[PDB]
Amino acid sequence: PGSIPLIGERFPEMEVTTDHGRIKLPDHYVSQGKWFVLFSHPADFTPVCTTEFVSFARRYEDFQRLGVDLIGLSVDSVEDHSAWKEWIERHIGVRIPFPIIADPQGTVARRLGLLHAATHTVRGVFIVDARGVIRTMLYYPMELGRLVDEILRIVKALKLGDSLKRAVPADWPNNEIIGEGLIVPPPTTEDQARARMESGQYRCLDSWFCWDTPASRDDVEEARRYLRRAAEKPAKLLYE
Amino acid sequence: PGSIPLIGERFPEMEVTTDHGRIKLPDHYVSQGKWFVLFSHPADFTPVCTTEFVSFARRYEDFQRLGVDLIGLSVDSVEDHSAWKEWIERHIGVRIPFPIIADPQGTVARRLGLLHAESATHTVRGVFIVDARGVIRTMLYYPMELGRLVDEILRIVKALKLGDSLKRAVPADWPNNEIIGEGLIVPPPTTEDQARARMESGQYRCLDSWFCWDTPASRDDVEEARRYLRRAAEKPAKLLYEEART
Repeated sequence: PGSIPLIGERFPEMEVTTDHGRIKLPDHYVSQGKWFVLFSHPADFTPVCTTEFVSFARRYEDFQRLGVDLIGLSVDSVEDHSAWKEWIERHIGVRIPFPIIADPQGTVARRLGLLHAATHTVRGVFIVDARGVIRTMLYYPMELGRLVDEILRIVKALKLGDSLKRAVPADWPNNEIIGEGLIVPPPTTEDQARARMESGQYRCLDSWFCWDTPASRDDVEEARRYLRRAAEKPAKLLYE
Repeated sequence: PGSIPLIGERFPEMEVTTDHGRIKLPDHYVSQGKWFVLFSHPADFTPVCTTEFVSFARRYEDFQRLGVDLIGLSVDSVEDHSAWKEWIERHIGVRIPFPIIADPQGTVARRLGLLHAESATHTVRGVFIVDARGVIRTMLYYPMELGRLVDEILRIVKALKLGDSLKRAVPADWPNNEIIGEGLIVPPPTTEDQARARMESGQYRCLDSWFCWDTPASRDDVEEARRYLRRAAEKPAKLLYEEART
């Protein structure tokens, strides 16, 4: 078994080497008011991780638009990183624009509790907000490439719940009960739950299930763009 | 921080009370050569969790077809569980077939490292994916306020099943990957002659010694996977809010 940071806790304060330079976390991003997704890997020159980088690369401006920086992590040198970035541009055509924390020894992997033993593990994703608090954590195994578009869905939807003070429901914007409807936090008191029904200002299925549709059309369609893209069988392969 | 199990550990041997009775973990599901997915929940009669149950239900056949059982967990009584299921049958119109582990106080949940509190049970939102040798293969910790994408869980188990069955790894976004589309990856070589021999066979399409692949997944396999994602993607025709004054 093993220890890790927890959702809702503030990202582990740390100073790190990336192949764009030394920076601090979560500070580098908090200062700028940007969110970041942090995503980890066992070693460079791994094919699954290669496809993941290429997939993150393609959706780079997508993340920028949201107010969301990317940062990878593997337990090799910065030199290993650079050579691998070169290999991908040269052999695949795609330039990787995001930084990559370099963590030989696995000190950062260990610090963050991706390492506990074998490196071997370590396909973790952290989504940190701009108060620098952890919001979501995915652990996909090494043998299973991530679905990068769902990552986009999760940040978009978190941002949107934060801004409007709404919870968000299974599969949103295509939820089968309420569609692109967001959910109103349940009422902690009984005089709140009561006056929430007789108000008639939300659409309720009971005191504790009320929702509206305050998300604009462009937040909704962006979110669906993300999924359709995931669903789409791709036009041209990049191998040929 | 908190302690949790690890990908590639055995699921903790334990016995849980559910609304379907006592069931034993992971043995019960290992006993039938069955994968299982376990998803946790802070309390009964909560909105997001309700929409995840419904979602999960509506996909039960997809799961049953894959060889994958479902089991939920929330910190409330078997009374509430069952009462919450009646509510969803009476108000949404959907019968939740699967069991829900009863765990008020929340010991079963602490035992899994799904809460690290205190009293405040806001945190209890994980999904374990456990295979048929009873071993954890994947774990997702969404937050309370953000419902999951169930078609993505379907994708994972599909991908994992195929990987093991074909001895392949699975690319980013599979079956709709940018570089290799539906292709699956050949486990990178360990030694020097392994790298040379493989190029001197052309049995795989290959960018460099450590990036070879083939397309071994049968159309069937690939089409159902794609169907998971389309379903995800499509704006729904009928909403169950409306098809429910009936």
